[PDB]
This record gives sequence, structure tokens and C-alpha cells, in this order.
Amino acid sequence: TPPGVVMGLAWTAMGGSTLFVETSLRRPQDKDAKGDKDGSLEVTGQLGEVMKESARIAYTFARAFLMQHAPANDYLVTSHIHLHVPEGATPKDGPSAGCTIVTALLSLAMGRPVRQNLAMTGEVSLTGKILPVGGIKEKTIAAKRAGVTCIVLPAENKKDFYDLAAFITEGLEVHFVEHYREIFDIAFP
Amino acid sequence: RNLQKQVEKVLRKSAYKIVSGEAESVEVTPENLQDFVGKPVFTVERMYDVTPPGVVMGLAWTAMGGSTLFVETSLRRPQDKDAKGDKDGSLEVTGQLGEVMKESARIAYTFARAFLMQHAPANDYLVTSHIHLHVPEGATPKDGPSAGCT
Repeated sequence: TPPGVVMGLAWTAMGGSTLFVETSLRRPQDKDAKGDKDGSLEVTGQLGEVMKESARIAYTFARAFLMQHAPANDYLVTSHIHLHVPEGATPKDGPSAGCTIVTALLSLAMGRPVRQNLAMTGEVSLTGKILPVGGIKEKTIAAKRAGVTCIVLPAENKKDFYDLAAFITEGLEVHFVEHYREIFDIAFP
Repeated sequence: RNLQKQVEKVLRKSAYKIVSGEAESVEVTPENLQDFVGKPVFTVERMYDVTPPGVVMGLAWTAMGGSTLFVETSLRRPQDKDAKGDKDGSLEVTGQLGEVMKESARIAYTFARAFLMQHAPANDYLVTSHIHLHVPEGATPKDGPSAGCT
């Protein structure tokens, strides 16, 4: 999964899935070296508008996190970026993958890949407040066959993860979280 | 309702422990409860302690009882790209707003920057800095505007 591409879980109406997510720069960086102009997103992936807003709010939270984090870098403020969300999630579970995008853009910023074969899901709110998500079972069995090493899950959901049949959980490392900054503290030691 | 069920499960597993279990008398206790209902569902009491800049608890009368939505907003862009260039920093409200909320939020922003100069002329942070805004969905269509005070 080189930079700007990541696998992603989805709770399909039939079983789980690990659809990927992709992001890319969309225009030359230096059309105007001084130009003060938005690095506008252009999302795609047969999104319903309920998603199309959510990608945007996530976008704003990413750009906020980044500007809070790395003042010298100005990448994200100014360059067009196209983004793809492959079909497959059951719609009620669609927003749940928002964080992966939030992480994708960051990888596209640093140009440094995530820790490998690190599936992750869970809804997020605008200050990185991870929220509990359902369907841990199907997501787990899908990941088990996907080479996953280190799932990260809502800190409010661990019990449900611990309600699953024993042999399933063997192997993979897990992490529980509330603030997204933790995830950013995992992927980049 | 949901507590009704969540009791029925307790009594039911308690029956199973009688007809074949060892103790003749269940004496449920808060600590004993795991055996009968398992691990907790709700652990965070409120969603979280307020983030100082951009949240205020907002009560709302959704279809099934009231709820304390948070509302989250953020500066949408660097503030000092142009200390002199003069363009408004508009909101982008979201959250599957109803049209009345559209009008409501527009009024709120304009009154907001009207207030900021009304009382703190030297400050200009809101009149000339970008803003994303997000009212959560959930509110009854009629009460949507009632969040506007927050």
C-alpha cells in the first residue's frame, strides 16, 4: 500500500469487505508559487450526499489537524486533490470509514506510508472523537483473511470485540482509541 | 421499553440457573450482574468534556426524547494569507440542514460578525477568517432553529 492508498473495511450487506481507498494530487503544485488558493478536494466513489458532506467535514478536520501539527508544510492548503471511495459498504455503515480518509490525506502529506496491513474502521467526529461502530464480527473475519496485523477500534467498543468467538481473534494486535491523535501516534513512531 | 427487555433477559437467564443451576435463590447484585447480562453497553456518560473553542451543549427535541447535541466548527483556512486583501470568510454549514436552518445560520453569522465589531472593533477574527460549521442532524424540523442560540 504505497503512499496515498490504503485498504479499508466495509460491512457489506453480504459479509464484510476490505475495499481500498485512494487519493491523489490533482493539479500542478506551482502554477503560482505565491498563489493563495484552496487545495480543493474532488471526492468520488458513488457517494450519497450524506457522505459528500461527511468527506468535506473530515477534510476540514484533516486540514485543521495538519495546520496545527506541521506549520512549515503548506501542501494541503494549496493543491487540488481527487479522492476515490470504492463501492461496497452497507449504507448505514458507510460513514464509519471516514477516518481512513483522514489518515489517507495525512499519508499523502508526509509521503510516509502507514504501518503496514493495518486495517482500521470507526466513525469520527470533528476533533478526532472516535465513535463506537457495529458489526465487529464480519469485519474481523474479513480482516482475518486479509493479512491484518493491528486493528484499531473505538475505545467504547472493546467489550463487543471481546464477545467474539475465541479462535477468530488469535493473531492480530488491537488498539482502542477516542482521540484520532492516538492513531496518528500509532502509524508513525 | 429497552429496559423492559433488558430485565426480561435477566429474569430469563435467572430461570435457566434454577431449573438446572445450583443456587436455589438468585440475589442479584451490581457486581453479580455480568453473569446475567454481560459487559457494559454505555460507558461514556456525556460524549466528552467540552473542547474550549468550538462546542456548546445543545439540547434538541428529536423524535424520541431530547438529546444534547454538540456543535462543531472550525477555522477553514489559514488566517493571515492576506493581511490586506479583503474577502469575507464564509461559513459552510452542514449536517443535512433544513432550509429554515439555512436562513437561521445565515442570520446568525451576520449578527455574529455584527456583534464582534459592535463590541470589539479592534478584533476582526470572525469577519475575515474562514469557517466550517456543522449542526448535527437529529433535531425535529420545527425545533432546528432553536439550536441557533448555541
